[PDB]
Amino acid sequence: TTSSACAPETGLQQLVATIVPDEQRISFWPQHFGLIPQWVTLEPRVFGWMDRLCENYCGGIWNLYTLNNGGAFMAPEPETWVLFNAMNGNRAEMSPEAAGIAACLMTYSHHACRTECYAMTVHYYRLRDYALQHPECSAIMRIID
Amino acid sequence: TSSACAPETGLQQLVATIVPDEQRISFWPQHFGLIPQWVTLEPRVFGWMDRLCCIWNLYTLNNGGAFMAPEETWVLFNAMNGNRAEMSPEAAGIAACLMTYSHHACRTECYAMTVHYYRLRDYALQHPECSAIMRIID
Ligand SMILES: [Cl-]
Repeated sequence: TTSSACAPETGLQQLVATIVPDEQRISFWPQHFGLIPQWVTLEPRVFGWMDRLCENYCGGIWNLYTLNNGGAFMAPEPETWVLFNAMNGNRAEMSPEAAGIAACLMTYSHHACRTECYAMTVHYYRLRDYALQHPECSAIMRIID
Repeated sequence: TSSACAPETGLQQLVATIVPDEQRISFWPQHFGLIPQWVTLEPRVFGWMDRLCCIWNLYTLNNGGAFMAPEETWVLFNAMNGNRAEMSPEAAGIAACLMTYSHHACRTECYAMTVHYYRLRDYALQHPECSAIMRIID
């Protein structure tokens, strides 16, 4: 509910993303990220990373999602996009959903290092685990490497 | 010494390094000192080993993690999930630390403790005894 520091489970766990209802959309960022400095800027920062990564036209309609390990992210719904990261020189082709996961990972890791806020670090580890279980894990890990 | 900055993306190769005798005394405050009730972590690890069971060595990890493990195969039992598993004293220590860290994160709502859980957990994932470790903490 609040992306608490307490783990729902330890050990091995099947991770699942669930769309945030339209009713609860507006409360998403403070509810899950409100302990982190500059949380109101995270959504703009994700779109910023997506613009850096996108080779030509990406676009889409973006939704908000929660994870059953306490994580949370934004992406288009689960057509392919080509991304390119200049920091590592890699190109990768992937679904709009996977691209969104990739943009959020980059956002969370960068912002954790800037703020030294462990709550941001935990969001990174939680989404990273979802990426590690994802059918397009190889492409996601390639682009963020 | 412990940073909220996590640079690893894919599955990085992790190494555990024993803490030199000289640096033993400063281990707990250096790695856990910004966490409420950090002085309780050592006795709580000893307690989880008592519960699960069997000198301790202190270790640091190259992802910023840290743990301790005692120095044969032991049989552990966790009443929380009803699982039993055979493993080395090192593996048992890793298991005891993972339970201590996860529980203290819930107790304190301190995210640095959650990060310690993840960092040690990733070492367990690449450990030869991953299956036994993950089973006992399921
Ligand atoms: Cl499996």
